Amino acid sequence: PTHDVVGVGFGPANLSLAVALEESPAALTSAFFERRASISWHQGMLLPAAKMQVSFLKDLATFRNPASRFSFVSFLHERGRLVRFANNHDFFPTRREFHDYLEWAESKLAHEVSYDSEVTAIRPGPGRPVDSVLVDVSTPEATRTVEARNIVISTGLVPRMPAGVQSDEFVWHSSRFLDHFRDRDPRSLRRVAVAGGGQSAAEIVRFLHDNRPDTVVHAIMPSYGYVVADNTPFANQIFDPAAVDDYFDGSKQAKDAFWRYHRNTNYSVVDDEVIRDLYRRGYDDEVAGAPRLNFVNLAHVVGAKRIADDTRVTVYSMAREESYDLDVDVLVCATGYDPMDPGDLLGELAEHCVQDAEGRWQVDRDYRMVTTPDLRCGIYLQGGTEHTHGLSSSLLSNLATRSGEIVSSIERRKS
Amino acid sequence: PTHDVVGVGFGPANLSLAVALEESPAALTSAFFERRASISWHQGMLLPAAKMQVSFLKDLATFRNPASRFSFVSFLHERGRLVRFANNHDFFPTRREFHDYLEWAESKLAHEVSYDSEVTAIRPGPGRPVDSVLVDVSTPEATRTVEARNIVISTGLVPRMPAGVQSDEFVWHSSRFLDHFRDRDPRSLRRVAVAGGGQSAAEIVRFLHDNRPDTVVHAIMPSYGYVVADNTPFANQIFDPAAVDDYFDGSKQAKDAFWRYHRNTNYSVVDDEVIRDLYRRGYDDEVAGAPRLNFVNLAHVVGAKRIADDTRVTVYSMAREESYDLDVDVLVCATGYDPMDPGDLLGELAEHCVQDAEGRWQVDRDYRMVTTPDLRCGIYLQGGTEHTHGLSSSLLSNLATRSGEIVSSIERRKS
Amino acid sequence: PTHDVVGVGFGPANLSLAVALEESPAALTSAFFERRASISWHQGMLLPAAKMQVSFLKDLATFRNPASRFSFVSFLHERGRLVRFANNHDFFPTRREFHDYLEWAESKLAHEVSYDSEVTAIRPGPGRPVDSVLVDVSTPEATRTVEARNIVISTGLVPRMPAGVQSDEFVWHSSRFLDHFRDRDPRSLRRVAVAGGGQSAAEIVRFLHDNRPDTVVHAIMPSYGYVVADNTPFANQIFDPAAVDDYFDGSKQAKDAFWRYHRNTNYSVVDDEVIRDLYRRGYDDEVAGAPRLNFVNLAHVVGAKRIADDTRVTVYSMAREESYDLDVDVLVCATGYDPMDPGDLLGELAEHCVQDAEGRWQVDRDYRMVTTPDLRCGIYLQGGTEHTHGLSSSLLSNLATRSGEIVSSIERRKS
Amino acid sequence: PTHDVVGVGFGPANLSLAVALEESPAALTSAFFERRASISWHQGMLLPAAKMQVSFLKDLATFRNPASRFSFVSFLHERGRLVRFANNHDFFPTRREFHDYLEWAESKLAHEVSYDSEVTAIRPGPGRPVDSVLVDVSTPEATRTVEARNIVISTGLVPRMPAGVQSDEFVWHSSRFLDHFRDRDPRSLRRVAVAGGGQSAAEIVRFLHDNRPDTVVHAIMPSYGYVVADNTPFANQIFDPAAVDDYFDGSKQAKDAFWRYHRNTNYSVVDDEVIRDLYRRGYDDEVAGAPRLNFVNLAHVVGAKRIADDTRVTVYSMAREESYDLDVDVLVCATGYDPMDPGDLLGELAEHCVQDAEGRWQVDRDYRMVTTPDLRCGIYLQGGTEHTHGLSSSLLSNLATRSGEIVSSIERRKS
Ligand SMILES: Cc1cc2nc3c(=O)[nH]c(=O)nc-3n(C[C@H](O)[C@H](O)[C@H](O)COP(=O)(O)OP(=O)(O)OC[C@H]3O[C@@H](n4cnc5c(N)ncnc54)[C@H](O)[C@@H]3O)c2cc1C
Ligand SMILES: Cc1cc2nc3c(=O)[nH]c(=O)nc-3n(C[C@H](O)[C@H](O)[C@H](O)COP(=O)(O)OP(=O)(O)OC[C@H]3O[C@@H](n4cnc5c(N)ncnc54)[C@H](O)[C@@H]3O)c2cc1C
Ligand SMILES: Cc1cc2nc3c(=O)[nH]c(=O)nc-3n(C[C@H](O)[C@H](O)[C@H](O)COP(=O)(O)OP(=O)(O)OC[C@H]3O[C@@H](n4cnc5c(N)ncnc54)[C@H](O)[C@@H]3O)c2cc1C
Ligand SMILES: Cc1cc2nc3c(=O)[nH]c(=O)nc-3n(C[C@H](O)[C@H](O)[C@H](O)COP(=O)(O)OP(=O)(O)OC[C@H]3O[C@@H](n4cnc5c(N)ncnc54)[C@H](O)[C@@H]3O)c2cc1C
Ligand SMILES: NC(=O)c1ccc[n+]([C@@H]2O[C@H](COP(=O)([O-])OP(=O)(O)OC[C@H]3O[C@@H](n4cnc5c(N)ncnc54)[C@H](OP(=O)(O)O)[C@@H]3O)[C@@H](O)[C@H]2O)c1
Ligand SMILES: NC(=O)c1ccc[n+]([C@@H]2O[C@H](COP(=O)([O-])OP(=O)(O)OC[C@H]3O[C@@H](n4cnc5c(N)ncnc54)[C@H](OP(=O)(O)O)[C@@H]3O)[C@@H](O)[C@H]2O)c1
Ligand SMILES: NC(=O)c1ccc[n+]([C@@H]2O[C@H](COP(=O)([O-])OP(=O)(O)OC[C@H]3O[C@@H](n4cnc5c(N)ncnc54)[C@H](OP(=O)(O)O)[C@@H]3O)[C@@H](O)[C@H]2O)c1
Ligand SMILES: NCCC[C@H](N)C(=O)O
Ligand SMILES: NCCC[C@H](N)C(=O)O
Ligand SMILES: NCCC[C@H](N)C(=O)O
Ligand SMILES: [K+]
Ligand SMILES: [K+]
Ligand SMILES: [K+]
Ligand SMILES: [K+]
Ligand SMILES: [K+]
Repeated sequence: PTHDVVGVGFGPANLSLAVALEESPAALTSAFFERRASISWHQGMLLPAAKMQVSFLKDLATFRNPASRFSFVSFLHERGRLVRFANNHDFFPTRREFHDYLEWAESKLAHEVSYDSEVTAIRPGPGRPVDSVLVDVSTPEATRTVEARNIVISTGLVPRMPAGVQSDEFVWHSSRFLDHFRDRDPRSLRRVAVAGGGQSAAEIVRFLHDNRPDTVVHAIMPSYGYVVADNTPFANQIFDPAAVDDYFDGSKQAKDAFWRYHRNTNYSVVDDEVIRDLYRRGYDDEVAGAPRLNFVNLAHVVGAKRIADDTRVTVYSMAREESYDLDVDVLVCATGYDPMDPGDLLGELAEHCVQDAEGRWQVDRDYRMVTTPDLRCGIYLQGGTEHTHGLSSSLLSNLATRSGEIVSSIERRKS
Repeated sequence: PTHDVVGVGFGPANLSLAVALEESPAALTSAFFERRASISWHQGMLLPAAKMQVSFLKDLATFRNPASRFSFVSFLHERGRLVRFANNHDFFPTRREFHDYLEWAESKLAHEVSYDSEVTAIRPGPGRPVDSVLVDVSTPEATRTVEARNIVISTGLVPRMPAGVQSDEFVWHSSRFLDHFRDRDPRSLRRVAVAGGGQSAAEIVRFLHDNRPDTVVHAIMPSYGYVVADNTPFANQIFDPAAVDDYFDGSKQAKDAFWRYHRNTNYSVVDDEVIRDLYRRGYDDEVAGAPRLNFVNLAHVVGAKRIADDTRVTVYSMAREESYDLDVDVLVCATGYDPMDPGDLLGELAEHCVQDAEGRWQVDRDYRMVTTPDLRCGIYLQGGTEHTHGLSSSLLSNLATRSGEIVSSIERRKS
Repeated sequence: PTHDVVGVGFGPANLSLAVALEESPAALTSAFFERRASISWHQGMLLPAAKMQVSFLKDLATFRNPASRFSFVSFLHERGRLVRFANNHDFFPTRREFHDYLEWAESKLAHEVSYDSEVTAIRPGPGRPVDSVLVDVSTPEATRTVEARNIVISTGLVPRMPAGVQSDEFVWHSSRFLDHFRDRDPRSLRRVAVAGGGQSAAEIVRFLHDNRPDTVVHAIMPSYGYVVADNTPFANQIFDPAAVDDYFDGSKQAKDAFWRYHRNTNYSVVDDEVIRDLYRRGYDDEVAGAPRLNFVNLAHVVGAKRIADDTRVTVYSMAREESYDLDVDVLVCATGYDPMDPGDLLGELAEHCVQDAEGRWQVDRDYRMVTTPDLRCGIYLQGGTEHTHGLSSSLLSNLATRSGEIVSSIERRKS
Repeated sequence: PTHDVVGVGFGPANLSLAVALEESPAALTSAFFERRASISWHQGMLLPAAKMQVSFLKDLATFRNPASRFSFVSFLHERGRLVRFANNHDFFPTRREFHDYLEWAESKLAHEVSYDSEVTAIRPGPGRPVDSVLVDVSTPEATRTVEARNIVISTGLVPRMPAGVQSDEFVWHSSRFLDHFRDRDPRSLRRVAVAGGGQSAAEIVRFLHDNRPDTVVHAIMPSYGYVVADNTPFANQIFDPAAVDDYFDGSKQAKDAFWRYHRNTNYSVVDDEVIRDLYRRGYDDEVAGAPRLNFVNLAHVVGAKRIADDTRVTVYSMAREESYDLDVDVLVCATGYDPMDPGDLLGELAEHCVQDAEGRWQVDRDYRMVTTPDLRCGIYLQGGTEHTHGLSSSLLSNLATRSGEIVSSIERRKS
């Protein structure tokens, strides 16, 4: 039984693909594989106050189909919270509510997702040229292999730690903050260091300050202070569907300009409200004569070691150009993520995937990896296209349009 | 040919009724009659800057049907402005754009509206009890009569002038501001008085200030300054669909409380941004040494007379408790509207319509006038239900839910 | 030793009087008497998040003297927080910081305030006509009497409870919220009812929600939802120094208009941010499936009784027009305050004080009570002048100007 | 008659110096020379809507002296606009009001400034080592020379045009926008090109759009859209007085970090409100079917030439990577400014001034140029210190503190 398309990973990207497949008139067969037990959308960072960084109109389908049964508005309506939400006049739902949206959409979905199923490899199907791929799926019980004419790889970002620092029972990446935090005695985290100047670092510091009144926090970051995230309307147009074409069709020189001028829309920046909330907290503590938030600016974390009952963090100060040690209970590294890379999974298919001058995968406008003739099945990327398609590639900004374009591409090449 | 339902008037209310009819599985026959040549939604007040006072989610259908082809989101999508609109992150469209939305929806509607068709009267059909009404329609060419089992009256508000003051060549109600203003030669309106402290008055004064740099404006209002319109989320719940039930089922005492505490959500109040903009304008003029906006507070316009080349406005000052004269070119009365009243159109049928203690029409929860057993046909009101259904009755707030309720009521009764 | 002026009470009002006295070139002798041990500015309501409802520019002196050593800006500067405060770009300090400002100003003040000194009575001095008053002061040790030519009464508002409800171990007025709350055991206040729809009620509910995750709160209020406080710039002009003259010189008709149109600036209304924060809290709880905030609208608390371990609150529902019982641990009445009334402390002198038609004290523009020729000494009111001077009379809005006018009046009479 | 200090230029910087001199107890003699007829603070850009980019608390003196007679608050008070301003609740005055503030402060100043006086050169005084400088001043009538022990150079920024584009009758730098614009027949500027993505470009485009309804505007800028200016509170701390020490004492590596992370606080960025206003304007025009604003993004102006009645602008597109011609009536270059450089004026004295590795002037913490022992007189820079003192050097952010430090330095060295 050969599938038209197999989806690796079931995050918002492949979920929107599933929605696009269902809404398409095209009769396409599909299977989706998620390693986790259920949809799990950055749950390590599902902090109490956390807000979406994208408007509710940017959901699973709305920009492609303005009357989708899978829209956020449909969700609110079924949950009897549309009127309430509307009264709030805020475009940004909580991360918690959006997670419920994802689960709700997955349930409404006709197709049944295969959970606890880790794709361990993708191998060429029989033939030359290769017209199908073999997908190795490892469940808790057995292992199996499915065959598909197309694959869509959407396995998400991979946590990035600072150069000389390894995850530990006392050094956590921000992606696994709540995982470790919940398991911990309250009075076993009175001193916490958080490295980074982005949204994650800011949200964790805010949470720590608000969670206990005694916790002392050291926010270590290279900038002189948090930099604001730009989502003013003109700059925000880089997230437009049409901006994908501008980026894709533009010269390397234009592509560079996107990053040079608009990196501050997405990376190493913090939402206005979070910055201001942190600043008020610091101010009020000063008034009260009880400072707890220590902003260690113009600085990098360069090492961490466990010494008795302390986590010894080595901090490099750019101002003085020297290192020193900071003793805390826990070091949280909110130091970001590296992009999705299909290379690992593609194993030997990769040989046939054409690279560019930089060493990156060549991808067509329709998100399909460029291959030699020796390979003829479709390999589509949702994620890992920051160099070809631009800043929206790993975001929720353009799920609706990308998923639709991929389905169309698949229908057209089967067509 | 007897219609299930005839609609009198084609504003947003009956338009949403038409949409509800089309979306309903029920096979109901209908006809709609609008006097004007086309949809005309307060065009006299379609000022350059004017913004909706209602969220875009409160459109023709969305609260009833979250995936309607007639939703504002569908409209934006079709116009290729959805992405642009989203980037703006504002829930409130311009009045200009909403007008286009109405026209767009009317065009998409399968049914064909009858324009240039004034309903002059509604008369009882043959038989006793009366099972149908006869609707007299006057076109430019002929006159005709149509028969219906139900009618829905949605003829809108009626302009209310100050007591001693009549519309004239130099005394305009705000509802006809642009009608008169465009027909004037600029420079013949160097001195304008605007009476009122509500959104209309504020918008007109702002427009006048911005339109020409030399115009002198007298803003005459009873309050000490503009009062802000409350749309904070808890108070804004009075506009909820469910609030209709709370108001309807509540005692007169409760009904009174709605008005006592929340009149400032809708009447005699001004949007925050408009107030702030007016204040900045006045402040900068002061800095420049060229004041043009004169706020005449704690005051009422009590008369107007034409004397040579001057419109003489008589102003009563509450502070000094005395009247005085103000000479201007034009007096604009932004003094509000009276509610829709179905009594004139009803004529003979009114005898079978039951009134309450206060002499107002009794209306059922489903917007159907209460009648004696002599009348079996349905008379539904969209508008004129402020005393039975509450503050949303004449607003865009609840079009989707009311229209659906009426269609359901008609379907239910159809035997 | 006869003083030019004695001040009864040492809150912000008399504090600004002290400042005006020190800054005045006039050589006036004074004494101030405060019952409490130190300045105590609504400490029972000094909640963690609480923010001033007045701009920092409205401090002890700034509107009168733009370069006062007692300005809030001077305070910030001495506390090394001016730059930090400026970076925040918020006109509204915390109540906590403002309290600190008051104490700071009191210290910087040359004059020494007499604390733990309750003024028990004011009696006429010797002679006829009366040229001085005798002020009876009760300290913890002894009692004494001082003599003064003028007296300024600024004893503050008096807590108002609902009719038929008395303060008790389990029924608290909002003014004494923190007093009682700090003194209970956190696990003993799992169910709290808060009566009222104003700033106090809102702030207490917010605090309760944020303080513990399990507390269940019933917010009982007559309106359908919190009403927003108006401080938009035109309406806000009722707090202007000049507005005092408009109100004072205006007819009763005009005075009524101030209250009719602008009560929503000050009474029974809540700050925008607090309303929105409460609404987000309620929304997120619903998403989480753990509702804790119960808004009991269109309702009054009419009785409270202790029954075993429950405080049984009798609630009247306007909608149903019937009472019912609500069992909680504690009832907090955030039901407001009655104005300052000099009558009680005046005793014998009150006969020579002239009343108006409505039975309230007549007061001159300079805040001096109108007396018969029998009294020649000056009795000045800071507070209790809402009927003569308007809504700013009991607020921080106009401390600088009023205090200056009183000092001037005293200097002028002496002369 | 040898002066303690001579000030070259009379902008806000030297004005704050004059204020610091007057407020200082030190008896220092001074003279100030301004080439313009009066204070002239970027008048070519005094557009109708233009707002200050700095809080009113950052004025001539307030951060140094919180009760200065020259504070903005003192100014508002004198102008009888303090209460009005406070009601507005906006920290940012208009540029127009701030200009009045500067004139007001100059008038209040005891010292009298010499206008129409261009400093053409600074020469060494007699003796070795040099203990004084000779300042050559050229008035309209005569020329003269004054002698001083110290000199403060504050001659402001110098306009920077795009490479290969010269100012002309139809090519204007933004700094001279209103100069040219007022001298032009309104019907002669139908087509305008504005080059740049910063505050100036944005302000000019908004002005053009608002000034005439038919003007077509081409906004040519290298970014994909306007980038927002960061003034959120943590990043804004780079403008703090204390931040000057952090920057000054910090290593080159730290200095670089300031620019790398926080250049978006000051250069090539636009105020939030201006961006959103522009976006609304563009949106409404699209709704109306009359687009007038053309955003030419990812592009540079590389040439301009007059050809008949067309100003021919050559535009380089980074995307397509090709230059094309754009025909307009006028080209406005809002392409920024180069820093103040004392080199030109110093002439012979530069021989005793020390340069750093990069060839820039070495400056001490107290704004005094580093010299050899051959020169003993003080040369102070207000401006041109972006490399030693940081981003605030050419801004209004730190006038009060810098001016005070310079006066102190001078007093200390005369001692
Ligand atoms: C806290 C936070 C941090 C973020 N960091 C960044 C950032 O640094 N840069 C940026 O541009 N955006 C970032 N985002 C955006 C983030 O990428 C999206 O929001 C979203 O999850 C992307 O959707 P996705 O479906 O592509 O990937 P994901 O949601 O991450 O989903 C991938 C799914 O695939 C599964 N999976 C992986 N491998 C396999 C396998 N072999 N077999 C089966 N299943 C597999 C995973 O378990 C996961 O469920 C962040 C958002 C959050 C909230
Ligand atoms: C400037 C302005 C002022 C407003 N004033 C108020 C106010 O004071 N209070 C309030 O609560 N809301 C007010 N509104 C809201 C307003 O009611 C709605 O926005 C909207 O018009 C209501 O929809 P409707 O369809 O019920 O009435 P409508 O939009 O008014 O239209 C009714 C239609 O029926 C037609 N008609 C009338 N008589 C006949 C007839 N005999 N035969 C055939 N056709 C007929 C009319 O031509 C009209 O097109 C105002 C809105 C604006 C923009
Ligand atoms: C929580 C809260 C609630 C408020 N409620 C209202 C309201 O309902 N309406 C309104 O308009 N404004 C209200 N305000 C404003 C309030 O009145 C002021 O902010 C402020 O306290 C006014 O100044 P006073 O100096 O007039 O103050 P009062 O501060 O309250 O201070 C008077 C002082 O006199 C002392 N005193 C009293 N009697 C004697 C005596 N016999 N002998 C010696 N000392 C005595 C008292 O101990 C007190 O310290 C409220 C503010 C807050 C923070
Ligand atoms: C529209 C605009 C653009 C701006 N551009 C920038 C920018 O690009 N980067 C940035 O960081 N900040 C910029 N600013 C800030 C601007 O520098 C300050 O607000 C302010 O003018 C600086 O104060 P100043 O007195 O140091 O210089 P100026 O205000 O410019 O004053 C210098 C004075 O010296 C006079 N002068 C010059 N030479 C002589 C001479 N030989 N003899 C006598 N007098 C002389 C000048 O005519 C002038 O009056 C800008 C502000 C505005 C409003
Ligand atoms: N509520 C939400 O939806 C939510 C929550 C979190 C994140 N996100 C999104 O996810 C994306 C990533 O955000 P992120 O905050 O997780 O990561 P991020 O934006 O990449 O930021 C990483 C930060 O760590 C810094 N850093 C790197 N190495 C360091 C070291 N050795 N010591 C100290 N600091 C170091 C980086 O500095 P440099 O700039 O010098 O590299 C940067 O400030 C963003 O687009 C964000 O908006 C969304
Ligand atoms: N952080 C601060 O600076 C701060 C904090 C608190 C207060 N304040 C100020 O102090 C002033 C007073 O505010 P306030 O909140 O304390 O009082 P209000 O006087 O403003 O509050 C009274 C409220 O309780 C209601 N109420 C009265 N009797 C009731 C009953 N039997 N049952 C249920 N509800 C009842 C009132 O309803 P009705 O309107 O129908 O009578 C009203 O909603 C305001 O100016 C306020 O801004 C400032
Ligand atoms: N209301 C006010 O007080 C006010 C008004 C205006 C300005 N200011 C202040 O003055 C400072 C400077 O503002 P500014 O806008 O005058 O200058 P600016 O910030 O230096 O901006 C100059 C802009 O022109 C661009 N550019 C340079 N060459 C170009 C070319 N050949 N073609 C097209 N674009 C070109 C620059 O691009 P690149 O990014 O690639 O360099 C940059 O976007 C700011 O700090 C600002 O806030 C204040
Ligand atoms: N970090 C996510 C930013 C999302 C982007 N501003 C958007 O609106 O699409
Ligand atoms: N005057 C219009 C009021 C609209 C109302 N706040 C609503 O959101 O429905
Ligand atoms: N471009 C001027 C920036 C001013 C800066 N935000 C400050 O507060 O000093
Ligand atoms: K139908
Ligand atoms: K004195
Ligand atoms: K003292
Ligand atoms: K003292
Ligand atoms: K001096």
